[PDB]
Amino acid sequence: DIATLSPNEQAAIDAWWRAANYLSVGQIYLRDNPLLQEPLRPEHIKQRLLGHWGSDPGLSFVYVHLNRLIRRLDLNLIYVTGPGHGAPALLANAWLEGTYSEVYPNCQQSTAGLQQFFKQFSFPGGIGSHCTPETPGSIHEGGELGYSLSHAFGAALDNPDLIVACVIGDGEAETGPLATSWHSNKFLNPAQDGAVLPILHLNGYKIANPTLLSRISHEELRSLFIGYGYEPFFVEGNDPAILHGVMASTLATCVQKIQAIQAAARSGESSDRPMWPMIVLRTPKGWTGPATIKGHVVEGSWRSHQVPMADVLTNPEHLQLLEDWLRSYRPEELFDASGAPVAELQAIAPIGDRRMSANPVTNGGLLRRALTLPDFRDQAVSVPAPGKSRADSTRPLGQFLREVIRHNPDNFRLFGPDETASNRLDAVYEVTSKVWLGDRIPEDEDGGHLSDRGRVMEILSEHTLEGWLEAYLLTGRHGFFATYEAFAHVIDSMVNQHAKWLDVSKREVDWRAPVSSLNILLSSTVWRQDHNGFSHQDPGFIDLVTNKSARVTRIYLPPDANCLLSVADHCLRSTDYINVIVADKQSHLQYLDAEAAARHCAKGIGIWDWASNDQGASPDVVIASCGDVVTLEALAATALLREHFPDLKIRFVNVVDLFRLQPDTEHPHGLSDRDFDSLFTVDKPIIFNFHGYPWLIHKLAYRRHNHNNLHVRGYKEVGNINTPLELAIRNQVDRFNLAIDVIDRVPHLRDRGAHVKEWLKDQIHDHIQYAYQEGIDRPEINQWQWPF
Amino acid sequence: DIATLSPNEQAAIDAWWRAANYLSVGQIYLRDNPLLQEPLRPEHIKQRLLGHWGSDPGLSFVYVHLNRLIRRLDLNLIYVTGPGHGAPALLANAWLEGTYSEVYPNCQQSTAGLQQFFKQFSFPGGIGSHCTPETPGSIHEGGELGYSLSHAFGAALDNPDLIVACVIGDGEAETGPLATSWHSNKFLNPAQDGAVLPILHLNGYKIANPTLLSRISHEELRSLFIGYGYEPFFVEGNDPAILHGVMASTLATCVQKIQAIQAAARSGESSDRPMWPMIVLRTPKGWTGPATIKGHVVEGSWRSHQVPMADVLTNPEHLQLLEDWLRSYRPEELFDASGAPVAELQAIAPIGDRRMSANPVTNGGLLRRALTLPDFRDQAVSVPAPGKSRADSTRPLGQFLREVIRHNPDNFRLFGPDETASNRLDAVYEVTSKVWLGDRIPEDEDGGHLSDRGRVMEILSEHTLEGWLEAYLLTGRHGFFATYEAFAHVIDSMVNQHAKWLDVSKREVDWRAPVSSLNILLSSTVWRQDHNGFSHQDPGFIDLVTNKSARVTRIYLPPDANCLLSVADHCLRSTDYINVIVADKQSHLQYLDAEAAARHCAKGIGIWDWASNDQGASPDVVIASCGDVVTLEALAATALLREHFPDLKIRFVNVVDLFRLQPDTEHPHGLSDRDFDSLFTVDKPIIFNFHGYPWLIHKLAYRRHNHNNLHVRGYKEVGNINTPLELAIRNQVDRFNLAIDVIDRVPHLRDRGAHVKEWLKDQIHDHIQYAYQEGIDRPEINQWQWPF
Ligand SMILES: Nc1ncnc2c1ncn2[C@@H]1O[C@H](COP(=O)(O)OP(=O)(O)NP(=O)(O)O)[C@@H](O)[C@H]1O
Ligand SMILES: Nc1ncnc2c1ncn2[C@@H]1O[C@H](COP(=O)(O)OP(=O)(O)NP(=O)(O)O)[C@@H](O)[C@H]1O
Ligand SMILES: Cc1ncc(C[n+]2csc(CCOP(=O)(O)OP(=O)(O)O)c2C)c(N)n1
Ligand SMILES: Cc1ncc(C[n+]2csc(CCOP(=O)(O)OP(=O)(O)O)c2C)c(N)n1
Ligand SMILES: [Mg+2]
Ligand SMILES: [Mg+2]
Repeated sequence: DIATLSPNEQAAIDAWWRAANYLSVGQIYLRDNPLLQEPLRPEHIKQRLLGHWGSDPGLSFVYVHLNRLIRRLDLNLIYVTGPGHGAPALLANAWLEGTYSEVYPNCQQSTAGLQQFFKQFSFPGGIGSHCTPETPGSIHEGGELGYSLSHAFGAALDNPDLIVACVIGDGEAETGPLATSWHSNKFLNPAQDGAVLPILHLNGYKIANPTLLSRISHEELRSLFIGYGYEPFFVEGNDPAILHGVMASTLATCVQKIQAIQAAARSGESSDRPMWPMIVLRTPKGWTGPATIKGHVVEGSWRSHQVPMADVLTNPEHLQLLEDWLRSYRPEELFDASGAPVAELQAIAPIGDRRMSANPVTNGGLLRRALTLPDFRDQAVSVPAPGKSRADSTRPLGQFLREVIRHNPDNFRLFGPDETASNRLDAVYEVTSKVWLGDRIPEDEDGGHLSDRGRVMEILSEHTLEGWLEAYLLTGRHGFFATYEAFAHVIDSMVNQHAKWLDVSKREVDWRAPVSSLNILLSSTVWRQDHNGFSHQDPGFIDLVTNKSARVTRIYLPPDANCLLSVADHCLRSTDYINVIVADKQSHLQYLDAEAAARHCAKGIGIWDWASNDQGASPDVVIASCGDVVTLEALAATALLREHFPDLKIRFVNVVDLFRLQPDTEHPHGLSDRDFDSLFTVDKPIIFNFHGYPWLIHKLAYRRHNHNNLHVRGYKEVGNINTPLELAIRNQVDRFNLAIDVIDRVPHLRDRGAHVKEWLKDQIHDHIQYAYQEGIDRPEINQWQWPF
Repeated sequence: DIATLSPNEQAAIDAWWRAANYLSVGQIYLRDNPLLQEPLRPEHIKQRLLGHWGSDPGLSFVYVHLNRLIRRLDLNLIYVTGPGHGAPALLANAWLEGTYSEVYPNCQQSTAGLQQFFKQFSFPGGIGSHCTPETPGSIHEGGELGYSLSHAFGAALDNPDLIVACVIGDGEAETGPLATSWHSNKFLNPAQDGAVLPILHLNGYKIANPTLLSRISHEELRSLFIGYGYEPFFVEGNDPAILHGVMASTLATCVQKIQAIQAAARSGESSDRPMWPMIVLRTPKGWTGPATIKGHVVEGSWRSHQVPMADVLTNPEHLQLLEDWLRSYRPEELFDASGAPVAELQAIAPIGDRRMSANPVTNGGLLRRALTLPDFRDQAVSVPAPGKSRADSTRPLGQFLREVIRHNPDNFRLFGPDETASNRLDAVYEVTSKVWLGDRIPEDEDGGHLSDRGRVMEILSEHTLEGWLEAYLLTGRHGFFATYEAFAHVIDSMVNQHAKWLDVSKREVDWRAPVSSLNILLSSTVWRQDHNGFSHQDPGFIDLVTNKSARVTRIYLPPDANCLLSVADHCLRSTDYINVIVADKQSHLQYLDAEAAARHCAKGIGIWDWASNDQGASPDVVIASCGDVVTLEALAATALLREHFPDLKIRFVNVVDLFRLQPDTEHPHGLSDRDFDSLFTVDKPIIFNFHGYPWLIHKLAYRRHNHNNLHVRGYKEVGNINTPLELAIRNQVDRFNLAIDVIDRVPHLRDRGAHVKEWLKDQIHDHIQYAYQEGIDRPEINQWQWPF
């Protein structure tokens, strides 16, 4: 009798829904007099209304019916809200369950608690209008639309007993990222992962337009979700007396199908991909709000999206409508004299960690277990002599990540947009494979690396991969994201959203435990351009990330393979950060052995003694590099200057942790003035070679005592199909251009360096001509090794 | 008999396809000996192979069959290529048609022309590996995937006789932007617009993984495209002798259905949304290439994506396979002794502007007609006294765009993500409406503003709107894009792609005519936060645009409504630029009348005489602003300083064209040192108030003679739910913080300004406290007017 809804049971469910709707309206409008004991006066009304109403009745309607199944079936549910502007609905249900009073004791169940609960919403010094980290039971705010469903599937990974109910706005379903994320059911393994129950809140409008999903035919809407791989169930209507029974029947059927799917998969019976149930809920927008305002239809219209009436403070006619709207929920029957919800409502609230707002999954940092990291020195390459041996930079990292996967079989995942093979991380395929629940063919057995239980997620949507990983981290797990630097601008908005979530959680919300870091590896750079990737690719993603402070993000540019291992090992232990690691995958010179790499990465920035020439003396010039390809040209420029100017003293500095250039006043992570002046002197020229836009170095280190001697050479522009040396010449980061820059900058080389400067320009001409004749660089350039 | 393919006609079509495939392989591999007259030696082979092979046979297969219908039905087709890495297929077919020889006379039809044609591809000093602007008949490079389909619909707008054939790679179909762009058929009016014939190139793989669209069941794939609103036709096979007739039949059926749809709609017989035909083409990847390499399957596998053999240069065995691969196309039967294609191939080539590569639509700048712009002074607000009257800033712009739409009924469109009403541009609804082909209800007659022939495009996907507009401009039309600044990070990648296209077209490609500018209006700013928009919204899009230099991008921050009209009028006449206009929509003070606004916008930056105090004297301080909200605080700070320091002389400077801060050496648009020193003195402090990150002003004007006196205040962090004055206080751009900044910077106020500085701090405390207890600012702040 789980499907059938008792008339006695329906009354309590309906009463809860009215109470949830009443509190939603109170949060938007009222700042005083929560229960209308006295007549509603304009001094009780908020000024500058900012909350949204249209989506709230639908969100609360789903919430109360999900609570019914939790009590009856002991389900482990969480609630992911697509329309984040419907935050007051989520807070209202959290308050009714008692979760909000536990987390925030100032908002008690009493009347005085309701004064604070209403006053705080969308108010200065209170809380926001979206599902911010302050919201209990929230892993995602719907401020930026299109990422809700990918977050739902990210939370369901490796959570076999968890069912994630994702409510999706119909306008949000028009966005790019959301349309693709429907296909995430081809990467969800029913045997080992949880289930996502997507609910399409098809209220027909978004802000001022009808939504295209609502205005297509019912047959097209059904065919669309069959094509996405779902089994759609439609709950449509406008009468709550009818929709309560329909919604209860539909949700019960969906949960039974979900549990039947998981039971079949976990017995080794139906290992093929199933058709997951989904619900299309078609209800009026502003369902229980005012019917008409100023003669225009408001309920079931786009006019109820923000507020049915925004001028209640000015004219008494709309103030009376607001009071009539509030009294239509009959609050006298819902709250007792003390202000607490009546015992009828208390009986149907779930208990403990079953409440969808006290669920520990939504505060995943509490469930987080540190990774069992193997010693990365086992994968370290052998560097007997710095700058003389060649090795693939990312191949040791793949072997290291292979051992992380082996030792963390359910805690760690690797995310990549069909570039794991391209990024030369194939070593992870020796222990695991790529998850694939779609159809398989015998041709995939050769080198496909596909299985239903792979630890590597592979889909071409950068939005979907980022959504999966962000929710995977926020639910207490660990991950690693590997992609090309060219396609990093695609996830600019998603990274900004996650950076805001981490920053608010760490500073403003005390009860949210720290989660694992978002580790992004940009495995192919803009200097060693390969077959894939557009021509004018730029390192603009580094600049965008740096806009956020060192408080929440870090940039690492390891110069070789052993430094990449140390950086990856350190970042797999950090918690509240967005770690961006830039490392090219081409065969490169190796500089530091395992022990030197660990020391160098711990310092973030240091002097390379083997490449330096100024031991026990003041250097004539400081040559600094940041980036593997950039570092090679700086070293080659150093070797050229040592051969032609034997008396020239050069100090070589390598920067790995880019944010250490900022002064320690701006952030504790940065170098102090004494430390900065010890590395880069107080008066000598600094020739800084940078992998990225040169202006960024200036932005970070303008408050230094020697900023007037900081010369930065970096990315400017990319012409089509430059050879690696030709591209460096165009941007003037080449060995020859750097040597020319040193000759210009060093005061005592401005006359004696003229003949060398002319010879360097001849070399630039010769190599450019050879690149046009052959399409490749000379063997001497490709096989260059550090002399001395 | 158009559907049936003659055996004689099939032979020529097959011969053309082999010739196209032969030239694709030659472009990837050969740099000499185009027709194998002598044995293939390793010196004929390119070094650093960069072209892609897997997608080429499918692209050429579609191309030759489209040419058949052009010759038979006289269709006006263009070819939009999703897999841009399959560029050598497009160039090969352009060469066979003779288009490439006309555009590039160095690559003639002869054997000598083939030496240059093969040598240039993916070569330094040649052409790129994607469909760059150098490619004839290309409006879109498939470097960044996901935008091909939205570009196809943008080209079809207002082009009733045009059919756009868009080939979509199955890997590309997994991306976010492409998944939602299928719904563009709900905005494409059959009576007035063209038709898009999407062809899904379902070769089963993308780079190293099977595509999810290929591995779902046929019933799911069919249901997916029915749900998208299409009528899918499946062309599946691997034998070309059989697939040639199937493809010819399917394309003929699709075109007849398209013309039947347009004929029914243009007679007023049925104005309902039709089911547009689409084609699913399932062919092996690397279709005619080597079957197996090193014992692994290559044809019909992901291993053929880049190159079946990447080692032909080293070992002779692979070199022999390459020659056997080339001879499998039988080039002795396809090219004449002189190297021209045989007369059999010449017969089936289209003639003139029907060739899909000589189609003038793809070089839309040739078809561009300048807009009939009305005089914007008719919409100008009345400003009898600067800084005293108030008006909505964007409403005059809406009335101006209303008249632009009226005078350009088929040449101009407005694009917005359901924010036209929010951005207060409702005036455009007085002449036109929003295009909507979905189901309509009588409730839409009140304020829906929906019709099948609206000039305003309204979908919630920012990716789709940007794709529509970019192709609309590249085909020679005009448009205006209005959105929120908060959601501008969504289109970062798309704007980067369009910036590359404009920059290469203007500089490197001589035959491409200039197209209209991409005019982006960010109608809601981060300083006036409203109901919509997430908590932590930042002006980072301005920074990303400025990475592209002044050659291709311009940033305008008009201070009031009349300046917005002048900026919008000027930008509707510019051609090869990305114009970003930042203008808040809230009710603001008005400063310049119609004539003064036109003069100020022409200069880009100037001294406001009415707000200045230093006439005939050296100013003590220069107060500069850039942005409407920022300008208000700068003026209020100026008024405060005038009241408390009657002897203080203040020069007020307003910046509208942001790039004029750059020196004229960097770009001719920038101010010279003489002009910059006349506005901002050579030795006085400059208090610069900026709408955006302060570091950007430093980046633009670091090399100025008075940069040591430039003190910039801008956006730092928006926090959550701050009142407008409170948000300015947090970022220290408020009137009180600016006045404090002036007191510190001016040398003779450092002692006499101490008591005023304490009073200013007391005001900051008072307004913050009032904002916490009321949620709104004081009426004195809200109703502030310029005194004097
Ligand atoms: N003080 C500064 N503030 C902001 N950006 C700067 C500054 N100095 C240089 N830049 C930017 O960084 C790049 C390189 O400048 P810089 O690091 O000074 O090298 P440089 O060789 O000294 N060139 P210049 O300073 O013009 O003689 C340029 O493209 C500038 O846009
Ligand atoms: N070369 C530069 N000089 C000054 N500021 C810079 C430079 N490059 C970037 N900036 C940025 O500009 C912002 C604004 O600083 P600024 O305009 O100098 O104001 P200010 O009052 O002078 N503060 P300060 O310069 O540190 O004493 C800083 O926070 C930096 O992030
Ligand atoms: C990409 C994007 N564009 C625009 C917005 C602005 N916005 C916020 S809420 C909203 C309405 C869409 O709501 P819908 O998904 O229809 O939800 P419902 O009202 O049915 O809950 C819009 C356009 C946004 N958040 N994200
Ligand atoms: C968003 C994005 N991610 C990654 C890439 C890298 N890339 C370039 S070509 C390509 C293959 C796409 O496969 P598909 O569209 O099926 O092409 P086809 O099989 O026809 O070659 C990929 C992933 C890209 N261009 N865009
Ligand atoms: Mg909606
Ligand atoms: Mg493919």
